Amino acid sequence: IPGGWTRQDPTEARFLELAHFATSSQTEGREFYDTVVTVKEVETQVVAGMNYKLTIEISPSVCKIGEVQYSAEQCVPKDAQQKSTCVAVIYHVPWQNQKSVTSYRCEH
Ligand SMILES: [Cl-]
Repeated sequence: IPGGWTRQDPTEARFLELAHFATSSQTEGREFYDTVVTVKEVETQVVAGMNYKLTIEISPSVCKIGEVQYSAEQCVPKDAQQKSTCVAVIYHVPWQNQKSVTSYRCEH
């Protein structure tokens, strides 16, 4: 098993699922949840578990934080033309059912 990053097909559903998980989770200093517009790039790394590195475009959603629960389906972009590019790293330990956001960094 190599230690490096392996580039994936970014259009896979599981990666969109993970992108929403990471984005829905960024709630500091906002009135609204941000949401995912697009998954541009994906890289995985085998550690004691799996690292997912997602390059995504995000946009503010219609869902107000603390007013509703986040869902991909409900929380569409206010305006999907207003995009920001971020890199999210998710650490997954499948046998403990744990996902954490290692880092979430927006170029903008
Ligand atoms: Cl690394």
